[PDB]
Amino acid sequence: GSHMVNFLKQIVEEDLRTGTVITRFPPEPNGFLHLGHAKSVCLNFGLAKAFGGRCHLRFDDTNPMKEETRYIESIQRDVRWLGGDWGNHLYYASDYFQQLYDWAELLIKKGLAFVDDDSLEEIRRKRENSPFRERSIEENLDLFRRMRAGEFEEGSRVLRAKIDMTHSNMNMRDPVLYRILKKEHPRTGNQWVIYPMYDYAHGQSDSIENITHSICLHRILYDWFQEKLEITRTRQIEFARLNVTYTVMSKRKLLALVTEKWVDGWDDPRLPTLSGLRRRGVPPSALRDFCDKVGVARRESTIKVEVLEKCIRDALHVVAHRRFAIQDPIAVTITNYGDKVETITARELHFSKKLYIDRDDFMENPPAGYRRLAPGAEVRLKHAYWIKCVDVVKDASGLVTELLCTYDPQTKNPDGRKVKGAIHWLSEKDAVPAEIRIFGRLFTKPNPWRENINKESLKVYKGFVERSAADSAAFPPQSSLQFERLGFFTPDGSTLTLPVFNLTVAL
Repeated sequence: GSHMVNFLKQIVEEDLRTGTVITRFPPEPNGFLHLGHAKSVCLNFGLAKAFGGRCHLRFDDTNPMKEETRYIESIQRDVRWLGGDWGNHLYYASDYFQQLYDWAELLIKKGLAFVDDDSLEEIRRKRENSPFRERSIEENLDLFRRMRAGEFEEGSRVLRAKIDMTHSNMNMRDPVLYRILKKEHPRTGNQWVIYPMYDYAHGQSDSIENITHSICLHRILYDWFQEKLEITRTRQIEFARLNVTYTVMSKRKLLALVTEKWVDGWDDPRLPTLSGLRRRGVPPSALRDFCDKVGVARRESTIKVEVLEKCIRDALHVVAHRRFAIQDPIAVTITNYGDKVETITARELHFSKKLYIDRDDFMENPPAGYRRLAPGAEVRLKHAYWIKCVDVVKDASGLVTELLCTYDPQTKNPDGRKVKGAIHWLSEKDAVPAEIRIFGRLFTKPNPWRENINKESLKVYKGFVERSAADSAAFPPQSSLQFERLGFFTPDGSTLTLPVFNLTVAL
């Protein structure tokens, strides 16, 4: 004793007294969200919900971003999909452009900011002092003012906080506050020609917004700005970026993967974007569950994809619908059945003279001790009878193209006895042409855009699907099918002709 249990309640009281809570999810509107953002989303929305508070949805559009509105839509989509609830209200860092500017003037007035004439080269080198650090307040302030006025040109001058070049912040060696960029803003138009850098704008945005718990790496700087400003303080909580084996999430590597056509679009199922995961057929709950099983941690680790796959598989398993599919068809004729077409309940499922099995389930010269079909051998057809293969017919190339099989009335079982293996199958009467896409891990090794990329990450088959599986009203573009003894599949869609299905996950 002297402790705990569902003393979630007590610590709820410590935070409650040590302060309603207000978090923010603040993506930049310059790119589709990925799995990492899911971790952030669960944390921020999660935390506000737990305390009956509010989580602001903020776009960090602190400089001109090309297709800002596209990303605003996409982000709202993905956050709703994940299950986050912001207000009815959208927040924008660009809304703070003036206040930010005013506060920057305050820094120069306190002798805590100066204008550096040295280049981006000279700066990324000398990080010792700028040659301009000891500029007077009057001169600094005037120079900044003219920077805003648009008198000097891109990169010629820059405004920097005046901290310690020595002190290993590490990013506390005179961080850049304002860069001069002569380009128009989606939202601010032509009103600004200098813009604030992420570090300068981030905590001040938090402050303006009365964010109580900011969840995001170093917060000496964040605290520094708030301290010296001296404005509403906001508690900065920092955790470790998400890392998953066989997976990359770097802006650069991802952009390469798309642009270089390694994958097909940002919503490709092999990609760890929320769009791609949604299209792969992963359900949002699997993701929420995954982000819970990853856990908080200040120290940087790496979760094995098997944890992800288990989350999505466990989720799919609860809500999938059993349906039959053949990816690499091979024909079976039942030699002792004749015509007539018997119904089976196991959804409409028939049994007839003409079936299909999957090629991987037959073998002409089987290893010793081999479940599954082979000449002379017998298998159980799931939800049906046992077939024995006697005779095979091959094409001109010697390729097996039809199996001749007797069956045996005595369905789900053994009358003898016997048994062995069971396989999936499809009656011709029930089959409809389909494109079955089998997706692998994007990469081949756990710790790689470093092209050690799975060249076999996508194999496409022209096969068959049980007719109700292509119902489209019954199974719309991200519903859950379990194609028996084949995997968890969703019908393909898009997250902005043959029926197409994606392998969402094995087993």
